[PDB]
Amino acid sequence: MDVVIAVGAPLTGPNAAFGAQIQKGAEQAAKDINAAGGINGEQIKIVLGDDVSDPKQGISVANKFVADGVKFVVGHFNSGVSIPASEVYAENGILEITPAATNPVFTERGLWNTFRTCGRDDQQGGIAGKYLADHFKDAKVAIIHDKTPYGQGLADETKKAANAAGVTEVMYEGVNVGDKDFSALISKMKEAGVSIIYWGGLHTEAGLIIRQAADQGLKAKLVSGDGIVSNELASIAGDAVEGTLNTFGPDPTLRPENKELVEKFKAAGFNPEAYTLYSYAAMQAIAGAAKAAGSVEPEKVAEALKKGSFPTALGEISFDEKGDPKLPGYVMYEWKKGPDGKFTYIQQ
Ligand code: PRO
Repeated sequence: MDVVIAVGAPLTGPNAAFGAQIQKGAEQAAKDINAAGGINGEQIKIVLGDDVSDPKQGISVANKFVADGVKFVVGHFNSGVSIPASEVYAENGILEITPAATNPVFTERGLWNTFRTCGRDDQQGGIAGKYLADHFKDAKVAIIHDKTPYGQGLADETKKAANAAGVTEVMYEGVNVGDKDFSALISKMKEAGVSIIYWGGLHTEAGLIIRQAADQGLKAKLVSGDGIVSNELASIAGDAVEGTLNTFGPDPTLRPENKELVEKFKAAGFNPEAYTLYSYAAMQAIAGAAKAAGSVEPEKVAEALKKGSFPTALGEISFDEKGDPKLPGYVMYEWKKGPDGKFTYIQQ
């Protein structure tokens, strides 16, 4: 009997590019695992659900997944979607491994079923806060967030670390996802002499802020996190994106063992950036743990994940008792023109 595995992701809406990363990564992993004989002899069947980065629609997706006999979910992208969806999964025998949801709460509720292949924002905020102090000790910093669990959570963790290392921000403000006119906020930052904008949120608003700041004459560098890692940031921001900084794990597309896999994606017409290989790795973790458990029962795979080590596109993976992965930590990237002439994030 096929093992039914769902991709729950923002396949449409503002984060569609991230949805594609997650979908393409999981689909390719399923194809590769199937060609190798499947999971414990059984083929993987992929089902898709589009959450539109909307917690309400994410809950409808989770219901559809339960009805369809889903056993494992790779997803979701947004913490605000993943946290509520994970309770549906937890109460209905489904293991959820997110490749991108970073808010600490996701693995801090004592749920048997929650795992990640990505980091978490107390870690990320610690790294970013220290960076702010190490490199911009005397800067006037504005901390701005998007009022979501991810965005404000990250901004708050960073504020805490930055404050402890001696940086006191001159502004702390929230904006709404979907707001597009940042003239007033930018003017306020200019008045306050801001030279660094720390952004807790995703690429859409970051891109709008970067573009508008340059147009309005605010000389400030934007520093953000693992929510801005998409070419779409550059498409919105334009050349003003240059010099933007952000935290993210080591770029898995640069790992030598992934050379052939990255070439395969491109031969299929997809640039497998950012979370693509985190999603691929989530699939591999499920397959590895089922192999170790001698079972595809989600509760048994969960136990196996917490015990063993498994080969993935991110490197050898293992998990703590909360379901967080033991992998390389966050590093700082800068936006510059890559070898292909496009602006992208390059590790400093
Ligand atoms: O948890 C979240 O919502 C964001 C999405 C990309 C990185 N973490």
